[PDB]
Parts: sequence; structure tokens; C-alpha cells
Amino acid sequence: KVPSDIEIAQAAKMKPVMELARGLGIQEDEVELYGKYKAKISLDVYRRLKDKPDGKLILVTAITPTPAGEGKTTTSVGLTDALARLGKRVMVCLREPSLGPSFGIKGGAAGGGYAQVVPMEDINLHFTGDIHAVTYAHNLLAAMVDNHLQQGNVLNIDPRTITWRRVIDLNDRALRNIVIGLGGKANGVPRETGFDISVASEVMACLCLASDLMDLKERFSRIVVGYTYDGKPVTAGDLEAQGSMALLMKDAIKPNLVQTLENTPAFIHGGPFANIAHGCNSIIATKTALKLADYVVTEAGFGADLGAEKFYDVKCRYAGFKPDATVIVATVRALKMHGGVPKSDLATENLEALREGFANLEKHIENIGKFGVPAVVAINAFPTDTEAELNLLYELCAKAGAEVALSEVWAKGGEGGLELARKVLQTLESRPSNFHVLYNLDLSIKDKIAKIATEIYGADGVNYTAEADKAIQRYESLGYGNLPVVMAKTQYSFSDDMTKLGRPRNFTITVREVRLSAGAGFIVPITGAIMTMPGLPKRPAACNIDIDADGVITGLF
Amino acid sequence: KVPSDIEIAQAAKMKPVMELARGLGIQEDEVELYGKYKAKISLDVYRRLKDKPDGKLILVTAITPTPAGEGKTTTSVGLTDALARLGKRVMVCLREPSLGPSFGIKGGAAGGGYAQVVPMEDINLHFTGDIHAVTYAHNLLAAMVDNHLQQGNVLNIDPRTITWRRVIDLNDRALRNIVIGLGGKANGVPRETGFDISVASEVMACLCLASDLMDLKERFSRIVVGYTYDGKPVTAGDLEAQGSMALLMKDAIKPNLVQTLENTPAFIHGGPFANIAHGCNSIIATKTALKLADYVVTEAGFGADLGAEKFYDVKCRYAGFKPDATVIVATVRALKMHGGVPKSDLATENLEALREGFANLEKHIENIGKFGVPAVVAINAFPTDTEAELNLLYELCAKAGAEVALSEVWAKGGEGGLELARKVLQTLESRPSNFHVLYNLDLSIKDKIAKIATEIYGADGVNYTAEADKAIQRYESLGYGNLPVVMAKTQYSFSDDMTKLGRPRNFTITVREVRLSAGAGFIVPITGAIMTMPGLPKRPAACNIDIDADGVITGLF
Ligand SMILES: Nc1nc(=O)c2nc(CNc3ccc(C(=O)N[C@@H](CCC(=O)O)C(=O)O)cc3)cnc2[nH]1
Ligand SMILES: Nc1nc(=O)c2nc(CNc3ccc(C(=O)N[C@@H](CCC(=O)O)C(=O)O)cc3)cnc2[nH]1
Repeated sequence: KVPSDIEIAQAAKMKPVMELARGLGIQEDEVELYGKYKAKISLDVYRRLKDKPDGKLILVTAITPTPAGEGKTTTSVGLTDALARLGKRVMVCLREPSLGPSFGIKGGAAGGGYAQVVPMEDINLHFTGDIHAVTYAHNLLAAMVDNHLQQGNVLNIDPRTITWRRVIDLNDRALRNIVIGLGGKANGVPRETGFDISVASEVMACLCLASDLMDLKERFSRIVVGYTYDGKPVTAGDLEAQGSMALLMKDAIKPNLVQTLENTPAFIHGGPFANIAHGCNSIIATKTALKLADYVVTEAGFGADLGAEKFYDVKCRYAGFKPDATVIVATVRALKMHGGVPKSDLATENLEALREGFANLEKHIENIGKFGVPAVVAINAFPTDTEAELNLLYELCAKAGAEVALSEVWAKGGEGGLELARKVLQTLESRPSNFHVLYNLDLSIKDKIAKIATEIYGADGVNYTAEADKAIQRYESLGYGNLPVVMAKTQYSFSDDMTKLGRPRNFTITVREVRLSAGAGFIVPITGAIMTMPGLPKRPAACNIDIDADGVITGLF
Repeated sequence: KVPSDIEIAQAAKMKPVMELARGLGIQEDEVELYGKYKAKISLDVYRRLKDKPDGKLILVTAITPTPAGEGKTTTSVGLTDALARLGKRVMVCLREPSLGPSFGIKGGAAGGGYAQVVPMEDINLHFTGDIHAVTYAHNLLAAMVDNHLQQGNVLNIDPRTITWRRVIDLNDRALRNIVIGLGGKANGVPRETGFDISVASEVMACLCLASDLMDLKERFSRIVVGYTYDGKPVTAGDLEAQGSMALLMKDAIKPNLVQTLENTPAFIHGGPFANIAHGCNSIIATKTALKLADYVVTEAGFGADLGAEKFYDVKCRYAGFKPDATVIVATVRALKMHGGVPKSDLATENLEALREGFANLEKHIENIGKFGVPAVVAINAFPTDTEAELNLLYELCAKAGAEVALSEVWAKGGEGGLELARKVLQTLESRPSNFHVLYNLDLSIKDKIAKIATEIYGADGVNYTAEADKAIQRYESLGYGNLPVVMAKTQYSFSDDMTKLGRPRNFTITVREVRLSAGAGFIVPITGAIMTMPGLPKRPAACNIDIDADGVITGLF
């Protein structure tokens, strides 16, 4: 019945963004176009509306992701659209995808089916240059670190302690571990380093946490790149790179106006990793949306154990936001995997594995309650789901205390989300939220980790390797112990063990390593090995990709 | 140099309490005397002052108790006294001791040395009859449970499910496990039960948590005594015992006015266990003190892991109190035991075991911070403590962020607490508190236990026996899962293992059993075996006790 994703995006009729912008009260002079259907928007908009009250803030999140798929963005856009149809003044804020995936695994829609922000092609690729700006802001510091050594090493860095890597927005595994500065006294200082994907760059994180260009610059100045032979820290400030980086980011600091299929305005801006970073779109975009609109839908990376958690405990913390509702997105299928059913038999009805798996969802609902935010569940409808199945899922959500709404936004655009929209509105008019972060900053790193781990993961306790112990000891005496904590762990489990589906009990977390992003302003415990630069597959999507004389692009999606 | 405790109490000159009472603004008609030096005070005092603002609330607590002793009450009274000397309008609120200990181990001062509430003799013994009233309110329900069975068992209790024991205020071990109702159809219904010491009676708990006689009566009506053969709960309400119990407690519901050696007014009122109950004096006394005074000192049973915790999470919760400071009482000696030094070598200087043991204190200080209450440490001075020792202890407290003050109240009454008083005043004028309970009631019992366990005990996780699992399951479906949780565990460790002194790491808590006090309004997880009716020793203190023709009492203290 439904057309594929890509073709739906092309045949959509989009409105001139300048139109959308004046519709929202943005003045033409605060708009810088990129074609007819993209625009950067001035940080001045926010500045003149600082005093106006915020609209409502609605977070989208989901249950523990599985191979079976949940489609969280699909829901976000479709929720946005329904809200627009019900006459509400709404925007959606989303993250910019990394360019690289478009060539290994394939690019995919911002959403999918009929729930999508457009123009699709651009947003996957260069969009408005935000990631390029991030790439060169980042690598300029790399080159300045290297130039400093080359020029007599005045700050007295021990080159072997350098933590500041390089970045690029392609999936290139060979760039993981490299030795640079070879060739002789004229070619720099030989040393071991590597590349991570640009979207995992701390500079990408900063962008998303910054309040403006001047706040962004000040963060840059706090970036720790490595240490002295004495074990004193060396920062970008010390290298005096901030102005430059800040300059490279002058256009990057502005959110980008675009639209859903059905022309609902949308910001797309920033887009960090959700394991080593907070997996949220920029504070700047979102804070602007609240001024321009009465309702703002936004989402978070990975399951609610991670994105939701970081959204509240980091994003809202810094921005002084107080989310008003949270929507958890789930499917019958993912729940059944969590209840034990293998990927190939997900089609066979099975109310028992569905009841078993529901625990995963029950535990997320519960977590969101721990932040004082009322929770609505979205069920991404799927054709093989039986009535018995869906019904059970309703009973179970109600038993567990949350409104539930079946969503067919994928299939039917904004119309497939109208009951969901109504449930959210219903929750907003009758269950105002009592926001508070899960933890105070004045705790210790180990206190902060344990509270997340036990309150959110349902972990028994936390383990630490010797290397992690010295890190935390070091970081605390360097005065970074009153920072937020950002768990990088698997997203496929509440546990640090990705094989443990559903709601695992009697387990512990092992923190193996602890890293720092003093620019972004947080501490990063890592549990498994974390892949900050994925590789291409056996056949890369790039082998099929072409564009012909007409400009007809095949093999891409 | 110093006289013993008892003789100090006798030679003290006490003022007529009616005097103290009019001094505080209590009208004569709100006073019922018991001699010249005791009075019950009307709940009407509070009622007419409900609108006045509260004075400051200052909690006294201590580090993990050891065989070496810490003297927490000594500090409380002496702190009260210093405050009085500095011209401040202050009262102290303390618990009534159990009568029984006076005959096994020996009675002891309310405080000690020169820091004491008087008249000593009375407060150990019958005082004003509060515990007797508790004993008979309690046992009337026992006798009504038994009468009900005898009279045809209309409510259809399964006598073997009866949880409501009997109580008495002596240490009588033989009364632990008994079979009653023997002799035949005319003598009641044969069944297994026992006695606990009166001060561990739930009715004692209720008294301390009640807001008035009518609130107290309503609590009584919610007491669960046992179940039906169907597994439905049976309450005192169902037995219609509340009015009666409420009647037995008509005088008991009034706090008792008494004084310190130096004539500072003092309430003594209620006095529950601190493991299966919250180890605090009555809300009623304390709430009245805040109206009558600008500063109120009160204390809590056991270490800060227990009393302090329950004081905040139960007492302040119910009463809507917001403590303004908390004083932790410690000694060089107890810290050294915690650092490893055996009881016999506590006299030998040892800065290393003192540094090691300080961890215990550091961890308590830290906990009190988790409730948003600024912490001052009191050092009970002891003659064998060296300058090097005390100095180290100061450096360590300051390093750990809390004011510290050496206290010689034992030796020198109110004068030995003047620096401490000044430090508290100093903390009150410059570090206002941000009170919040450790946890929300809407969590699950297992969530609530784990948060206490991990945040306060520094436990890894929590274990549960099968019997505890069904209890919690039962209690939750009976609708008692949104109640406070009251840990009964050893007081000699942060862990449930009393052999683990100092600051134990990598341990778990095992909850073996879970009980309910639906009158008092909380849930009682138990970890070790909990002794709710201690025994007399080899030689009981009672074998030496006498009073002669003059009335000279020997052998008692
Ligand atoms: N990737 C992907 N995601 C999708 O969401 C998706 N959806 C469809 C078609 N959508 C659907 C969704 C739900 C039902 C369904 O469950 N129908 C019930 C609704 C039950 C209720 O209202 O409670 C029915 O009564 O027909 C059928 C088709 C096809 N391919 C997809 N592919
Ligand atoms: N059970 C009991 N408790 C006590 O508190 C107690 N105190 C004394 C006598 N009190 C004390 C207390 C402290 C110092 C002491 O440490 N003196 C130091 C003060 C150090 C400082 O100010 O930092 C000194 O300089 O003399 C001496 C005697 C005797 N028996 C007791 N018995």
C-alpha cells in the first residue's frame, strides 16, 4: 500500500521556510536561507523573547532498543503533526544525522513513512554545514596541539598523554589507531592517536549544550587536550584556540528551520552520540522552539535508560527546562523479543512473551516517574499485531498507570497520531509535572554513578577496575567531581550486558574506564568497549550509490 | 575530680516547673503538675500557637556506636545549656527511657556528668505513667483479640496468623515465646504468642508519630492484629478497640515538662525502639517546643545511618519539619575502634587508626548532606586523648567540609559547650538548610529499601529471602506499598554485619523478613535477628538495688 520512505519525501510539497518563519513571528532579517526550504535562524530571536513564557515541553523516548526496531522519530514527527492538526502551535526539534551511515548501512528518513522532516536528501548529507564546521573546529585544535609540540613544546605536554583525538564523518575503521608526526624533525612529533566520527566529537557535544556563541567559546577554552610531564592538565584555553574554533562555528551556532511532510516547522540542530554524550539536539534550537510555540516535541537517543536520563539530568539541568510530559514509544514486536522470542518468530502471536517483555516497558514508565514527569506510551502499530496482543498491551499500560495510545503515524501521517496527541493534551491539562533531576551535583562521581545505576538500571551495585579508580581519584582532585555523569554503556539492555533483554535482575555494572569532557562539562564512565568510530560493512551501501544525468539518485535509500 | 552521675542529679537545684512554664508563655490552666518538678502540658498550647513561626530545629545524632561509647544525649543537653547561656530561647526534647534496663544493665543519667535533665530518679522509673498507659492500651487489644476468638470468632481470624503480641517493660526473656489460652473451652483459644518490651510496642510508635489524641485514635483503628482464614486482614478498627485505647492514652498524649541541671526547660515524651521503629521522641513534644522557643535541640536513637535517617524520612516527613542543622557526636576512641584498635588499647595514641576510622565519620557527614542539612561535628573530649589526636580530628573534619567543636559538657556543664553552641549559631546564620527527604513515597518498597541501603549504608545492593519476597508482594497488593520504610538492622555497622566497623565497602544487605505497622504507618524490613525483648544478665543490677529507712537508694546507678 504505502510508498517507500525516499519517494514520499520527494513528492511532498514543501512551503518556503521564510513563510513558516514569518508565520512564527521570526523577522526576515533574522533569517539566512539555504535554498527555499532551509534556513539558519538568528540567536537574536531568542534574545528578544527571553521574557515570554515557555510553551510546553514534550519529550519523546522509547523502550530498550532491539534488532526488531521501534521507530522513535517516526513518532516524534507524527506526534508533532497531529498536534498541528488539532490546531495547536507546535514545533519539533530533532538531531542532524551523521553523514557516514548514509554509505555503509544506508541513509534513512528523519522519521519514516508519512512522518518525516524534509528536504530528506539534504539533511542526510551536507545539510547546512554544521558537522563540517564541527569537523574543522575540532581538527584545528588537533593541528594546534601538534604545532605547539613542533614549535618547542613550551607548555611541556607529554605528547603520550594526549587525549584529544581527530575526527571525520565517515565510517573509517582504519583511522581508529594511527601514528602521526613521522618523517623527521621537520614533520612534527611522532605520536599515537586516531580518528573518531565527527558526531562523537566533544565539540559536537559542546554545541548541543552551549547557550550561545560566547558560552560556546568559553566551553572550548576548558577543553582538556592532554597533560604536562608533571601531570598538570593542558587546555585549549592554554593553546589559545578558542577564538578560532568559535570563529569556525559562527554559522554553526544557529538552529536550522525545516518542515515535516505536512509543513509543521522543525528545528534540526546538533546531534551528539548518546552513550559518551547525551544524545540530544542543541539547547539553542529547543530553547528557541519554546519561545516560538506553545508546544515543543523533542526526542532523545537510545532507550529511556540513556537518552531520557541524560535529557533530564544534563540538557534540562543546564537549560533550566522542566519537561511537562514524556512519551515512551514501544512496539508489540520489540516487547516480544524482550520476552524471549527470536527475531524470526516475532510474527507468531504470543501473549506470554508479551506479558514477560512488558516488564521492560513497565520499568521505563517507572523511571520517568522518578523525574516527576507524567508518561504516555505510544504503540507503533504493526500489521502482524493481533487484537489480543494490542489489547493486552493496553491493559498492561493502564495497570502500570500510564495512558496508552496506538499510533499509525507511519501509515497515515498526522491522522495516525490524533488519539496519541489527545492523550498527551489530556495528560497536560490534568497531570502537571513536578520536574527534578535524579541527582545533586555535589555528590561524588561514585555516588552519582550508583544512583543512575540502581535507580534507573535496577543494578545491584557498581564495580570499578583499578584504572577507573585512579581516573576518578585524579579527576576529583583536579576539581571535576561536581560534574554531571554520562554513562556510556550498551543500549540493548538495562545492564552493561547486551545479551540481557527485558528487565534483568541481580546484576552489577562494571565501569572499566572513566573519561572527561571538561568543555561540555561532564564525566564519562564507560562500561563495555565503546565504538566511537564504526566501520563499513562487507558490502558498503556506497557500492550501489549513483546519480544519473537527470540527477536521479539510486542505491542511496 | 567530677562526682558520679547520680549524686550530681540530686544536689542540683531545680526550679518549680510551673515557673518555667509561665516563663515560656504557658498558662497555668494548661499545666497538670506531678510534684513540683514535672508537668504534663496541654495540647491546647500548640493549638493556640499553630500560626506562630517555628523556632530553629537542631538535630543531634552520632557516628556508628561502638563498645567504647559516644555519649549523644550528654551532648544534646549540654548543647541546650550552652544555648541558654548565650541568651537564646531554647528547649531540648528527649525520649523517655524504658524502665526495665534500670534492673539488668543499670539505669543511667538522661545525659551524664553535668549535662542532664532532672529529676533523674523519676525519669528512669514510672516518670508520669506514659509507658504504663502504653502497656495497657496495647494489652487491651491483646485481650480483645483473645476475647473475640473466645466469643465465637465472628470476624473469622485464623488465630495462628495473629501478629499482635503482648508487651511489658521489663527484660524478660522467658516471655519471648509462649502458648496462651490453655485449660479448656472455658479458658480461651490455645495459641502461640509472646511479649515484647513495652517501648517496642507499635502503640509507643504511634504515640510518637501522632499529631493529637484524635489522630492517635485514628491510627489505632488501622492497627493490623492478624488475618482471616481467607487471608483478609483484621484491624483494631474491626475489633472496635480504638476509643478504649484512645481513652487509656488521654493523659499519655501530653508532653512532660522537666529541666536540665541548669534549669533549661526540656520535654521528655514517648520513646520508641530505633531499629523496628524510628527512635525519636514524640512529634507532639517537638512541635510544641518550636512554638515555645527560638531554638529546639532534639536527638535520635543509634547512629546517623538509622536515627537521623528516620528522623528526616519519617518524623520530619509527617510533621512537615525542616531541620536547620545537624550535630554529629564523635569521640577519638570510637573512631579508633573503627580504625581497628581493640577496646583495651584505645588509650594508646594512634593517629593512623584515627585517620582510618575517620572514614566512618566522613561517611555520616556526607549522608547528612544528602538531606540538605548543614552538619557540625561535636567531639566528646576524653582525658586520654592527645593534642596530636584532637588536632588531626579537626583537620580531618574541616578537610571533609564540616565545622568541628570540642565539647566538654560532661565535665563543665553548659560552659563546655559554648564553642559548639557558637559554631551551630554560626552555621545557622550563614548556611540555611535545604531539607528534602531521601526518597518519595510513590516508589516501591524494594526501590525505597535500595535507596536507603545504597545512599546511606553504601551498600552495593539488597538481597531478599523468599519469605521477605511474599511479604512485600502481599503488603503491596494489600495497598501498603506507598508507605515509609523503617530499616531494623544492626547499629554497630553501616552493613547488616555488626563485625564490620568503620566504612565497609563491597557488601550487600540481606532482608530476611518484612513486617508492618499500619498504625504508625510504615513498613519494617529486618536484616539480622532483631531482639524486641532483651534478657537480664548473669547478675542483674536488681540484686544490688535497695532503699533504706531514710530513702537512700543504693545499687541503682
Ligand atoms: N517499518 C514499518 N513500521 C511500521 O510502523 C509499519 N506499519 C505498517 C502498516 N501499519 C499497520 C499498523 C497497525 C495495524 C493494526 O494493528 N491494526 C489493528 C488496530 C488495533 C487497535 O486499534 O487497537 C486493527 O484493528 O486493524 C495494521 C497495520 C506497514 N509496514 C510498516 N513498516
Ligand atoms: N564517660 C566519660 N565521658 C567523658 O566525656 C569524660 N570526660 C572526662 C574528663 N574530660 C576531659 C576531656 C577532654 C580533655 C582533653 O582532651 N584536653 C585537651 C583539649 C584539647 C583541645 O582543646 O583541642 C587539653 O588541652 O587539655 C581532658 C579531659 C573524664 N571522664 C569522662 N567519662
